[PDB]
Amino acid sequence: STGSATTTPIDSLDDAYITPVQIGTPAQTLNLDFDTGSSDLWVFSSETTASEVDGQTIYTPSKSTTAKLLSGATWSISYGDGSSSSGDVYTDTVSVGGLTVTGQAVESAKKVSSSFTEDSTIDGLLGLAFSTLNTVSPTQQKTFFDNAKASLDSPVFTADLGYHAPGTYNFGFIDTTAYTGSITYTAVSTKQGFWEWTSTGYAVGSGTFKSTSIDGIADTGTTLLYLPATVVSAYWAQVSGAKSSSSVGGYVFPCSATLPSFTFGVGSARIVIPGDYIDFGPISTGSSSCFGGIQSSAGIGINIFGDVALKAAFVVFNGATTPTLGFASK
Ligand SMILES: NNC(=O)Cc1ccc(F)cc1
Repeated sequence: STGSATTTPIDSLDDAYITPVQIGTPAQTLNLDFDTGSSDLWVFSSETTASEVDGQTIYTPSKSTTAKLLSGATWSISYGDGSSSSGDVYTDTVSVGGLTVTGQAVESAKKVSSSFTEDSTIDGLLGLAFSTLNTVSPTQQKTFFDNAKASLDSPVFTADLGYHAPGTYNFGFIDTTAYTGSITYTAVSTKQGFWEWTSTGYAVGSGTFKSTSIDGIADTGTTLLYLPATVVSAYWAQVSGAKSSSSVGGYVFPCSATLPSFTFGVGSARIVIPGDYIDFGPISTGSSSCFGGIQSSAGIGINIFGDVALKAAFVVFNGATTPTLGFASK
């Protein structure tokens, strides 16, 4: 089997991407944030504290003939940005782009933090990291990909995110028309539960590539590219007027600037992030200072290849017995 679904930016900055997901019988379609940096599929629901729902589409398990309460099970998660949610657990039929999993754990939110309430476009998350990070207690549950894997034509999914445009998540096959050149594959460590890999270095603009190992995670659920302070300082030093602002919370630059590209290494291959991808617009409405899309990972504890990096590539998440990541230009 295979599946293919379009993913769509939630706003004009590509802050996140939403993908329609069918849950239950008859189908209830919710728009979920596919997150390769977590492993819970959770949704706004009929059980979510009413005051914490503001415009989201909710899952109503009592209207699904295939919903089943997982007795006594609970879940609770917090994310890198400090947001969080928690609740109880159902299993139900879940389809993504024509690909169906029966008995998928669908984690129903009782509580969500303010950032989720305030984002009316995101109805939940669908985690695609390794199932070892799943937060269901007392018994951890499998991700949609893990459940689907044995049925897939190939044990893979791909992320093809757009720049200010829709893109695609495919399950079970690699669309050889969706990228240019070849896909370069690179080793993955699953020891921390993430799609963790080592980039072979970077370049700023037209500068010479610096060979240096950069461990990080491929994370579709993170907006920006977070890299060591050394790397990030070298990038912004090439932008006139750029500076790190503690009050804003990162590097800012004059909105009138022409940003250089940023290249990261995948083995002997190179992915070039155009300068425009690194502009995240005015720091506040009407400001002539703009927020940068490459920021320091110092304090996070890990480097994160978020959407700014991933949208420059066609990315293969290979869930074979020994997982790997593939990157191609497009
Ligand atoms: N969905 N991604 C996140 O919540 C960001 C993140 C991941 C791992 C980590 F160790 C720190 C932050």
